[PDB]
Amino acid sequence: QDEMYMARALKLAARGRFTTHPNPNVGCVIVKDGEIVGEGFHYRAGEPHAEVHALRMAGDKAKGATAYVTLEPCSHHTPPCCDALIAAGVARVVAAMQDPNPQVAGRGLYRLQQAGIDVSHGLMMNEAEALNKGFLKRMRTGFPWIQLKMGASLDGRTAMASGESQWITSPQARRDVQRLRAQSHAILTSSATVLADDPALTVRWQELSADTQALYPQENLRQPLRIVIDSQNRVTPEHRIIQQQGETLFARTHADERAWPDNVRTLLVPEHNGHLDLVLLMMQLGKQQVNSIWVEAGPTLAGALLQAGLVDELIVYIAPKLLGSDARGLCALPGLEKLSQAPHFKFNEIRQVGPDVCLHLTTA
Amino acid sequence: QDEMYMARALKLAARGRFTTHPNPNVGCVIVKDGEIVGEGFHYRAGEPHAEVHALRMAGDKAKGATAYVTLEPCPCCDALIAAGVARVVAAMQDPNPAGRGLYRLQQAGIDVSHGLMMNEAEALNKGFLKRMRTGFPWIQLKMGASLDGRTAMASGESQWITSPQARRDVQRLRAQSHAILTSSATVLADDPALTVRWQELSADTQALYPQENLRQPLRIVIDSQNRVTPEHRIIQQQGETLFARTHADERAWPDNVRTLLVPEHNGHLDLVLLMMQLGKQQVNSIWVEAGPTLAGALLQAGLVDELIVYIAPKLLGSDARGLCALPGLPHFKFNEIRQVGPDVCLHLTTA
Ligand SMILES: Nc1nc2c(ncn2[C@@H]2O[C@H](COP(=O)(O)OP(=O)(O)O)[C@@H](O)[C@H]2O)c(=O)[nH]1
Ligand SMILES: [Cl-]
Ligand SMILES: [Cl-]
Ligand SMILES: [Zn+2]
Ligand SMILES: [Zn+2]
Repeated sequence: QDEMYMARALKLAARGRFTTHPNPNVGCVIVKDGEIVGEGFHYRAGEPHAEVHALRMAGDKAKGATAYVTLEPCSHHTPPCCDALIAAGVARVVAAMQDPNPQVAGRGLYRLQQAGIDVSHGLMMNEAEALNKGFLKRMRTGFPWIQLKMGASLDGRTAMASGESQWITSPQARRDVQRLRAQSHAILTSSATVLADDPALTVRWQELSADTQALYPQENLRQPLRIVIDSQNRVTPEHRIIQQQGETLFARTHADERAWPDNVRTLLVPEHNGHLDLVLLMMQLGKQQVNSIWVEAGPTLAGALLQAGLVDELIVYIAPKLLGSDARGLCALPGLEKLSQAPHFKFNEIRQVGPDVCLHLTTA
Repeated sequence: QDEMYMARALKLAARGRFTTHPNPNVGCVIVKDGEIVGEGFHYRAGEPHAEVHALRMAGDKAKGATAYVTLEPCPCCDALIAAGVARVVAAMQDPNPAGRGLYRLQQAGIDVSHGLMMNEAEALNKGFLKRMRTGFPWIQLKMGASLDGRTAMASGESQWITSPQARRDVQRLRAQSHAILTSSATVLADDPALTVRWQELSADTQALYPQENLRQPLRIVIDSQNRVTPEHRIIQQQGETLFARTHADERAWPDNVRTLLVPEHNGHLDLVLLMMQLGKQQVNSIWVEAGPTLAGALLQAGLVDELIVYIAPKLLGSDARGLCALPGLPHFKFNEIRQVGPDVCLHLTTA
């Protein structure tokens, strides 16, 4: 019945997923007497909301029209979306889900019911929830959504005994990582990897599939915040990661006394044993409005995040190669000497990416 | 049009994939005036062929009918002519030295054709076609590991990384393999039985396999230094056991135990020659359950045709035992990936 318009609405909402952070993905569909007369989605932060975009396009035809929104309309003064709907005289509003704030939820929808509008909530809620896993987790929990990525060979190895980790996964796999990088609020790495590989960890618009490039105009490329974990300030100001377009954040235990570019700032995290308290680092990040973190780490940091229980999702790319028994493993799990204490997961989705396969796992 | 019948005979042909060895899988459908009056598939080696099974079904109605066979008829060719049939359709030619069977019909007034769903027919006897073409069996390497390619821990536990669902899947893949190969190293560590357990076959597969009809795959143990003893489980089981020895053991073994003498090469057993001799013994397909040392050795020899990988959603750590030991340093391609319980199974062919 209504499912076509909402589905269209969430498809519209996904158009903003590369540039919407720290705001979520929202799409608006306005139908009057069975004909769409308004469409919009949120694109950047501080820019016009989705419902406003669609009301501005619908104009006079919004009177007595139904509005499909992927979330509860903004209910607080930019002037709030919930009142703009009233100003335009929409007679019916369908929202896929409510606000994630524990108290603010339902406020907007009530205000329309108080002003005589038809309101309902929950239609395609699960699809709406999946569009904003990071934001919703940060709005409910203090913590962001964490994506641990791993790219290995069939036998679980990430680099040969020579250290040649240079491109064991497929070029299609690298394009797939670029897409998932591009919609990530932030990218996280350890100093162990920075010293070993001296990486860029920047979203390279060139190596993006053209389907995405048709939705991501290059001039609006948002470079995700780069977070480097350096509890002992081993990274130097001459490493590639810091002299890159976009901003770099260093999780340090004490301030480094050298001079750094303006696009580099330092976050001080308290210490646990000999290093940062990783959970606390995730906490402060949540307090700074970071929705989702894409983790590009070697075996050490991957083992840490798992052993701390900070991983919400495992993304594993497997290449159809056998890389030998003496090649570097996937993650370092100290004290794991019996397999009953091994970490346990659940396969959500398995998909083909060129000659590779990509495995999506959840903790439980 | 006639593809609908070839597909029927292919489905029939698969019905004996469990008991057919060393013979291939073949199905036959005879249609006359739009009705399949004859059906059959080969079931057991030494039992009647499929074309005969189908001709016995069609009887007098076989006259002036059309035969769809998944492989060129063998002889099965004469009973075809003796039954008065025109227009034989064959999925593929025989990989034996070949088209003689088609000639016996081409020049005897019968119409012929070749190639209909040829790829699907070739997929149903991967071992038999390879052996008839190269003299070598089709080699399936099974691997079951955690998410980080780990089998067992540094202690050597390995105790149920894979699901019970994945074990039952293995038994299904074991039960259609001609033979099952392992190394002495695995025999000494686990004292395994390496038997197809009808009790461990999922009810989907048990529908096909009747319990009283169970054909145990030939068991092959590579024991190049004769370290397995006749007290081990594997020799005290139903069916034959073949030992790939380098020099003949002098002990007394059960009647079902026999040895195969393989030339050495640079002090170790020559795996390539072993396969070559095993083809002479008519072994179509080999299911390989092996630890890191044997598995890498087959791969490095280039003898692995197919990888079967079960992955469990666990991590064992980077110091736990790996999958294949590759001294000196293999490329594949994913054919089928599928879910088996909480694990996934990946099917890879040499690429
Ligand atoms: N300073 C720093 N910290 C790291 C690096 N790699 C990982 N980490 C973090 O610091 C710890 C590294 O592991 P380790 O010092 O042996 O402690 P463990 O993880 O508790 O065994 C983990 O908690 C990681 O989260 C690195 O290169 N530099
Ligand atoms: Cl990079
Ligand atoms: Cl067993
Ligand atoms: Zn709003
Ligand atoms: Zn025959």
